Amino acid sequence: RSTLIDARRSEAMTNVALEMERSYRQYCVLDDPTLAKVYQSQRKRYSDMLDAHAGVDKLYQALRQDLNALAQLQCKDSGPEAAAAARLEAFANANTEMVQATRTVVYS
Repeated sequence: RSTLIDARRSEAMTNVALEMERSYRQYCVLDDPTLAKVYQSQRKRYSDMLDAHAGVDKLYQALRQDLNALAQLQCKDSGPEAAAAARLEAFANANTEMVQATRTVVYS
């Protein structure tokens, strides 16, 4: 079932995930509504790829929850809120796990 198109998608998801965290920390510094729109656009782009990544589970469910928990931008003293920052970190590690898991199933 899984082809390298699913591998390219895991690539692109982690790329958008880091772009999400970049926009999040940029927004908390500058407090600009346009950056918020970009962040939700990137979050929406990640959501769409996760849907296309359905199948290919535990790791899938956790990625969807982190995506939902990151829906609102909470800032505190020019940085993300502590709970928001912990979610961003967890979301990035689940994405790393997703790349590993995806790459084993596309070739074994």
